[PDB]
Amino acid sequence: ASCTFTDAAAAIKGKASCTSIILNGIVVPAGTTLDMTGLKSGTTVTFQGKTTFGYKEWEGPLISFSGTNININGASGHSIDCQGSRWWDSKGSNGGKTKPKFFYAHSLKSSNIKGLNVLNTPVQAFSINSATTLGVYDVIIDNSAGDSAGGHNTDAFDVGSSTGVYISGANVKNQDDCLAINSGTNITFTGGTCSGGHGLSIGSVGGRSDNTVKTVTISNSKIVNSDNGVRIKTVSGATGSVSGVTYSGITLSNIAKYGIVIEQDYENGSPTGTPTNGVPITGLTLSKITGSVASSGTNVYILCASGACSNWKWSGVSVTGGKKSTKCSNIPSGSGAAC
Ligand SMILES: *[C@@H]1O[C@H](CO)[C@@H](O[C@@H]2O[C@H](CO)[C@@H](O[C@@H]3O[C@H](CO[C@H]4O[C@H](CO[C@H]5O[C@H](CO)[C@@H](O)[C@H](O)[C@@H]5O)[C@@H](O)[C@H](O)[C@@H]4O)[C@@H](O)[C@H](O[C@H]4O[C@H](CO)[C@@H](O)[C@H](O)[C@@H]4O)[C@@H]3O)[C@H](O)[C@H]2NC(C)=O)[C@H](O)[C@H]1NC(C)=O
Repeated sequence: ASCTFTDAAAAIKGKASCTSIILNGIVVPAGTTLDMTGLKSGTTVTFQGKTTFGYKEWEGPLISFSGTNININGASGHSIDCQGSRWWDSKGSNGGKTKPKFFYAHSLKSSNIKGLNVLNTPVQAFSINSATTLGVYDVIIDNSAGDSAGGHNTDAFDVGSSTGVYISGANVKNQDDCLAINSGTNITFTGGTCSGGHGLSIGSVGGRSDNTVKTVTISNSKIVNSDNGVRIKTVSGATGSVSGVTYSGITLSNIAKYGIVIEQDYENGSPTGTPTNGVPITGLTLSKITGSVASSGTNVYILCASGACSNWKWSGVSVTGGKKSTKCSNIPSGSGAAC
């Protein structure tokens, strides 16, 4: 590589002069970002050894990348260990200590992240925002320690205001969404394994600067020991759009709350029981969605406002083991969808 750094400030000072960078065993000073924004176009950046971070109660990000034609890779043996248990307090980003976001994959164009091995994020892991064609391959996010040490709001991939995001072969163990797409166009999640969290989610959609989800493929993935399997949420009273979404080849195991949940009634982060019509869900395909829900959970819950869900196609959906909801509303007729 042009440049190998074991020091965070040296790396930040020198980055734009390096065509290839190795970040080797960096201890990132407490309360600071490993700031890899503004890279020279075409730069490759490789993590080696164990990256760690000083402790401070602050908002992060711990790491930040931006640029065009950037490749962000992990070397054999590397890890990025945030030692999140230092912050974890069962309250996540909703109270207790101020806890830093981990990785800002922001303003990355025609770029790729491959093979990053991430452990113990304080709260959310990857924030993907203002990205234009970004591959995210074979990323491992292991927040399993958080199950018994107070992990909360440890989402793996949060996506907004982005296009052409392609997440492939992710392996996630956490306590919140495996995926949350709040907005974006041409977003893929495929070949993934999601354990311990809240499933593969669209939304909540609405009430943000960007409320459009269009052309999404979430496929060939396993969801295990999670609250939800397939999830789409839209915000009560909001305007937006969820269209051209396909979930296919999704296996579910021991889902606690909902195998499939689609509801248009989110207000301040909680369902109201009353759906609203300003964020229509159209062109929704579910194909080959199979598996088990806990007896105390619910197989399928569809809570559409009148006229607000249409052009759905569901086939090979076999979700069993939980209760059958008596509360579903306005399911697209003839779609094959059923609670
Ligand atoms: C919706 O989102 C998706 C996901 O982001 C968008 O799909 C992505 O689009 C981008 C372009 O914007 C693609 O990047 C390009 O990929 C081209 C093809 O790459 C692959 O093929 C290469 C060649 O394959 C063969 O050769 C190799 C040996 O060379 C063999 O080993 C192999 O078996 C094949 O026989 C592979 O080498 C490579 O690893 C990929 O598998 C590239 O050719 C292209 O590179 C061009 O530009 C580069 C400058 O950045 C330059 O270096 C190159 O020379 C070349 O000019 C570029 O990387 C993504 O691959 C693609 N991702 C996926 C998953 O599809 C999609 O476009 C978007 N939809 C819309 C409507 O926008």
